[PDB]
Amino acid sequence: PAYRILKPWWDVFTDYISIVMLMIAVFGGTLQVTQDKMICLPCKWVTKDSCNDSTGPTGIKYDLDRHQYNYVDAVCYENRLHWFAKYFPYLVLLHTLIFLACSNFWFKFPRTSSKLEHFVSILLKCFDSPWTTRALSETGVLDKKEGEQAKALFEKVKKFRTHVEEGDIVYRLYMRQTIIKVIKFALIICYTVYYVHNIKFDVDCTVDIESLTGYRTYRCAHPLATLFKILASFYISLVIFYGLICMYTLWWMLRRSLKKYSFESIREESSYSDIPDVKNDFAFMLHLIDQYDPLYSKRFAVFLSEVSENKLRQLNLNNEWTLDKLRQRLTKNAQDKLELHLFMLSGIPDTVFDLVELEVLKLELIPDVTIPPSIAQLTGLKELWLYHTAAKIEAPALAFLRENLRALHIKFTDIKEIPLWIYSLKTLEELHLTGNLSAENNRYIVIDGLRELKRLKVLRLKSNLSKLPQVVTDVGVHLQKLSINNEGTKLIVLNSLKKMVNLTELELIRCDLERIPHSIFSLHNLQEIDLKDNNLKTIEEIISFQHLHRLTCLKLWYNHIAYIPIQIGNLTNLERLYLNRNKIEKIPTQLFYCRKLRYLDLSHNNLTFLPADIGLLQNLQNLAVTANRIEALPPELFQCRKLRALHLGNNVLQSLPSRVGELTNLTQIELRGNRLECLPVELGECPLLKRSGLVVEEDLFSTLPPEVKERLWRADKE
Amino acid sequence: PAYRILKPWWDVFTDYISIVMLMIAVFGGTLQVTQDKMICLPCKWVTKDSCNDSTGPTGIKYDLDRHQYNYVDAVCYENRLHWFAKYFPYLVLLHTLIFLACSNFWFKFPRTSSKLEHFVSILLKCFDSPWTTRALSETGVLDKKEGEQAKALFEKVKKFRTHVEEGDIVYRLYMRQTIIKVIKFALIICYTVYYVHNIKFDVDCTVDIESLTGYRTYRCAHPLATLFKILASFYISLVIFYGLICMYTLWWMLRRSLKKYSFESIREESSYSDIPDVKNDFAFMLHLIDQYDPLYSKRFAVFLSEVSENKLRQLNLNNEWTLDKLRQRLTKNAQDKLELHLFMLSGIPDTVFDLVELEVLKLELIPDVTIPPSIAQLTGLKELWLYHTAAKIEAPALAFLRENLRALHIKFTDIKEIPLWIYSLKTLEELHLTGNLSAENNRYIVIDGLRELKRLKVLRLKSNLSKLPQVVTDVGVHLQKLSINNEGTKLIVLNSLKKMVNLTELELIRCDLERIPHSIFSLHNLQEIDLKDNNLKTIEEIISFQHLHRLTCLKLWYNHIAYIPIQIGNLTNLERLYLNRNKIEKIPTQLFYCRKLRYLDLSHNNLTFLPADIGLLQNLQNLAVTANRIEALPPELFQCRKLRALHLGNNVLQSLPSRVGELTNLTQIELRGNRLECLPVELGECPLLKRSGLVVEEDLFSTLPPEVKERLWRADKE
Repeated sequence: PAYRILKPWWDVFTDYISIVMLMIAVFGGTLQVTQDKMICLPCKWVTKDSCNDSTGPTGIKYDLDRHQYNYVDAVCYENRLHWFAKYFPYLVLLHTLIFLACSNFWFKFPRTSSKLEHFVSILLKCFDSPWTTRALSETGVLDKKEGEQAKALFEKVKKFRTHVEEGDIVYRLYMRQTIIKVIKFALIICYTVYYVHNIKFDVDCTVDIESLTGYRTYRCAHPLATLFKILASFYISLVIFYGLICMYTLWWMLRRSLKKYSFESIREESSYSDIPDVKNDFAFMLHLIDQYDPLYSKRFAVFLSEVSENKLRQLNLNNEWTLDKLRQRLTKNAQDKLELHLFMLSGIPDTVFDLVELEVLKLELIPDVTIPPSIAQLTGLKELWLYHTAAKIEAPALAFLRENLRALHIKFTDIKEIPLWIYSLKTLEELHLTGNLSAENNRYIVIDGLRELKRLKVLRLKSNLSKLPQVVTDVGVHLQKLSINNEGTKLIVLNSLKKMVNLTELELIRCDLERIPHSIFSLHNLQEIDLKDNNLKTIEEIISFQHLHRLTCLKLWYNHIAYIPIQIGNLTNLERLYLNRNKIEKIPTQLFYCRKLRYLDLSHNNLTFLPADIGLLQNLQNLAVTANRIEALPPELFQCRKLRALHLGNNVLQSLPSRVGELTNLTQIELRGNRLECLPVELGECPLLKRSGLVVEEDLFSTLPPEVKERLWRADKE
Repeated sequence: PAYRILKPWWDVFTDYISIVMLMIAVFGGTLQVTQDKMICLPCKWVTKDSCNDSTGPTGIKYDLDRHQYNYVDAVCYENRLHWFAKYFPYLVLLHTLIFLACSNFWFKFPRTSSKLEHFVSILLKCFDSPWTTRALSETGVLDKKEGEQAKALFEKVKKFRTHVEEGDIVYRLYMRQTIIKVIKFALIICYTVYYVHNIKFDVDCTVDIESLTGYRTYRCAHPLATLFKILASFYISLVIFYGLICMYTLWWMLRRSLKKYSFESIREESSYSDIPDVKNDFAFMLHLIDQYDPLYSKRFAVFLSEVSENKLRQLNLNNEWTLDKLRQRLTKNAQDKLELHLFMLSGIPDTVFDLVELEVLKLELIPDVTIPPSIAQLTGLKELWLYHTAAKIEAPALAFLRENLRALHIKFTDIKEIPLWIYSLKTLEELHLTGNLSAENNRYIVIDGLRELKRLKVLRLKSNLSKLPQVVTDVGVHLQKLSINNEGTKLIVLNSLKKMVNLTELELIRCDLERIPHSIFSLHNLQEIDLKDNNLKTIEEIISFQHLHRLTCLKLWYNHIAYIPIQIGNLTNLERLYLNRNKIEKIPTQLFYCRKLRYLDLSHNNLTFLPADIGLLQNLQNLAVTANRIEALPPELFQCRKLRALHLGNNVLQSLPSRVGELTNLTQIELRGNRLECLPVELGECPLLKRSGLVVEEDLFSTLPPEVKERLWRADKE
């Protein structure tokens, strides 16, 4: 059936003893009801209310009719026969019924019956699940339905365990009913042994009946006395055994503290040490199961272990993300390297470590992930991005990283979630800290270990830092690229950059400087300068940039500057100048003294006209003047032949010179938003020009001869 | 079974008490039928109808044979034995049957039996459904069959709830049967305790039998009197326990108002506060289940919460609106970018945010729309359309929109139903308000937050403005394209356009101007101006538009202007001129002085003829003369070769000049509605001519020679 596992050997022994006692009770009751007469005979001679018992023999004449004998039998039976001899079977029946009631009370009381049914259903479901079979076998691939069933079983087992530990009702009812059984056995044995000698075959009744029969005392015989006596002896022996069993049950329930379950055997033998001991009302059920069969408890033990749940989740992720299905999700970043980005995953699948070709791994919002040593299988992995991810490392994996790690990007909201092994990677070249290093008024101790990286070359601090850290200044002695994104927070250098003399990039995006630092003049090794959104008003510091012999990538876009300084003519080695999103009205001629410009870009600025000496800069390749008040392009703009990109959008350009055919290198040109009424007929005289190379509105697209349109459409096939 | 959950502990206790009372009844009945004799003996000496009880002892001779004894036994048993002694087992059987019948009445009465069966079936189905398991686990991917089953179960649970709250029948029957049990217990205890003293071993019967026996009174013995007495005491104890249990049931049902279920503990702990209290005949069943097991009620409670229904809708939407369905459902908008339109959907599927190529999102009539942080997964999204939707957005998604959102479209009728985080979108470029911002005696306070967004370029207020809000005046100094549509509502400026200095588009559609405002003159930087449906009468203010040297797209259609002023010739920059749907009798020649017109259109006008100066517009591309009484077309007009479109509908034309054949750039021309009858042959010679461009009547199309029609059709494929 179903509840056979919930009854220990003593319970079934008591059940069978109760059945035998019920048979005794019904046999005695049938005996009494069918015939329990008391055959009484008056005796002539009386010796203190007792019969004296003092040619051929002859019978004794009593002159009593049959009905008088029946009456004296009835009176002597009701009055002078001991109540035990008359009511033994009924007392046995009542005691057996009470024993059965107190044995089955917890099975029938709904408050505990529901809990028992829930526990047995859960135990049966957890006993036969193949996940338990696999876990016991281990002491590769499982079906999705099986994994989902195991996950649901884990969840409901945990919820049931949480719900049950506060009950403490099944154990209380079991203990109370066992106490009732023990005390009932004590009383039954005492009174039955005391009164069993009170039943006998021959009895004497002096019932005081003279006016109806004529004799006072009667010698009476009870035919069932011997049978009732042997039945009482049998019932006494049965109750003795029942009481011994109940005493054993009490001793078992009072010498173990059954509210606490050990659960140590499996966790010390199978090494499943992460199984906490259960509280009251659940240790009792497990003890009962142990008394029935320890294997059920052993198989149910796996569902309470965190290791089992964790490896179940890992197997679920392995099934969900196969190798072929995961190579599909591989993507390429801007740097053209294989990138695997995990988003909102429950963890790191172990199948991702089979991709030897993996090069970039990005982890974003995965909770409490431990990088398994299987990462040692990978070879080409160089970038690891942990955005809001706390990753814990193992010993072989940490050494593998310290040997073969190149890049690391981490974003964090609190310091406590940053890796504690980040400093152990002494070969990391580039680091990207986009968290919030401003702890509780600390001197950036959380990054004080940045000096450990002796091969650190790129820094990407974006943490709203109020000032450049001492540790950063120390580590910048061998730093190639320094990038600070202060998000508009005011930053003060205060003579802190001259320590670094090997920096090549000094990106200062949103540092809110408002002034070009005076220490940047000491970094003659700087080549790329970016000052986006620093609220810079005066940029006359170009008067000191000529000492920097490698200044070639001066970028000053997204700023508020009025007039370009003449000191630009001081510099000569400028290759990429960017001054977009500014308010500049006049373009100086001396700016063109830098004949090495390649990617000059002046777009979204309050410009008015293009100087006619731009042809003097024949090395120009790109020039984007989108969103500017440029009335017309001067012809000298087309003197250059090396120009490639030319973006003139949202500009008031009424006319376009026909000499566009002079430039063969003009690849992409953008003229959307301009006030053009007709297009040059030499626009098609460019061998290298595709559909994406021309960006104009359709309405004016047909004003040119259709032949060049057909040529362009023919060249746009592939 | 199945109804064990519907029987509290008192019900099963009363069932077992009834079983034991039935055992007492059958035992007493078998005793009485098998032997209920009364052994009577006549007594010689009588003292007031009662036996007096006044060498060797000898028996007493009554001279009665056995049959006389049997007769007196029968007579005394029938007449002078108390009816209780004879009929105790039968009364016990009757009471037990009545108790069982009143306990099982509701289970056997079909009217409540069907309701109970349906309720227990629904409760069992909702107990083990994995949807409840997930809901309780949360306090990913769900199978389609499981979701469909959950939706069907939700619907049938709601239907059953609607069906049951009107019943109020099961509770009435339960209360009535408990009252019956209590009153029956009261009567039973009263009469049974009163009459239990009437059963006794020794009785005296004065039965008046003299002619048959010769003795008057008899002393009789009732052998079963003591057994019936102890049985009656046992039955009285059982009835006492039964009555106490019924009293407890009455107290439980009369101090809780079981018609109303609190349902608040789960809804206050699990945050499922949206669970309305159930009414009568359904709260009672929940109370019964709680008395059996609260877990069944807790698991069934999820189907009664609106939150569970909403999240099941969301899950079914995600399972239904698959990634491929949304990918295929993407369209191309008029702006030539990927767009997705959601109409009356219950929510936004999470697979929508998996289309990284999506660029425009349209939402209409989506109630309680929540933007998840997973919208940050989208990257190409640039425009948001919130038509009558109150959008709730979290912090990370709000930052994502603050960084990567270009345009916004919202439709509303009330102030409150617009998002309150609109001003948190810093990078917004376009705004589309199509509501009613005219609140109760306010200076448009709600839109006063527009000063926060300094990056806005396009504003599309449509709220039937009466006075231009001061916020719009202050914010228009950096605005590019302002479109206002009041749907005929009066608009007043009072020097409100002078604040702007850089605006270019001033669409004032249906603003009920009725006169050209005098504040528009200061906006010399305007390039596009439209005054459609503004009830204008005279436009002689062109002399004040000479300050506008960038005005090239003046639009004045859907108005009623008597005549065109001669001041049009003073301007020369007109490129797109519109005076459609007006009543102008003649076009002055000075208007043709502007040679750079390209999209001049005068349709639905009361024109008589066109001056030959129209032939000097060699730069005109599209000209629409539909619904004009132009009897003849000047030959000078056809001399131009830059015409692109000539739309002629509902005009007085009797023939077409043969000089149209010299046109080679004529892309399209329409002659619908005209009473033409002949098509000149030279029309068939044009490098760019297809069937779509030239649409005329089918009958008139057959008048030209066919040898060119076949050639054109052969080139009509591609």
